Amino acid sequence: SAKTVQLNDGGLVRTVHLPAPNVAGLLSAAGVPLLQSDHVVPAATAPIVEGMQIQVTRNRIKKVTERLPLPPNARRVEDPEMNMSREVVEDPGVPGTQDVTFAVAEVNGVETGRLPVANVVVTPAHEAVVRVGTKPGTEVPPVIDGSIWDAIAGCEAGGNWAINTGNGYYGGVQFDQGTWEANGGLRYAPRADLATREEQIAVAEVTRLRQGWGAWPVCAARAGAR
Repeated sequence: SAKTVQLNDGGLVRTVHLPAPNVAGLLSAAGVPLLQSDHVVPAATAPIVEGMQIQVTRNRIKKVTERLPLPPNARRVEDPEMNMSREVVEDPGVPGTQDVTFAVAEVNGVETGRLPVANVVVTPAHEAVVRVGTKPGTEVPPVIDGSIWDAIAGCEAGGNWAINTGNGYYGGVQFDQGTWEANGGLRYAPRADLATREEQIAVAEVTRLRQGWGAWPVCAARAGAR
């Protein structure tokens, strides 16, 4: 029957008159029982003695629900008039609205971390239309090396793959027109510089495989390239 008990609960001091066999019991009776990762000093099974301090930390996870935007699903449509390296958002759709449940981590009633864990759609989004390039012959293989390709760019064009300074050479790896053409560039763009970095590297790797890195004499050196 120990009516002098002071309970620092997650910061909030409070005085308590309830009877119980141990501290957990005491917190149960004040209807603030120890849950989840809650801890306390003295121990949870400790006897109640008079004028006693009881310090509890609340460490919990909590379901919270929020009404957020629901992004539209992308419907793809083919455009064989445009390169496969290009994708365009032709109709962006209409965002809908969802109920996102987050697991929220809280200590002493203050949030410390969250993660989204589920979603029910309330108002459905209307589709978006994404128009993708399908021009035959415009496949682009994956870039292999790169820090090297980017260094020869770094070296030869200051990094600007769309470079048309005015001289004789074009693009990031400084193609001439003859060699850009001989080795297949024209499927991608009339000039090295009107094509994307990845398109350029594809057409360059054809030179590189014939001669190796030595078609960029200064710049394959400055890069550190065999």
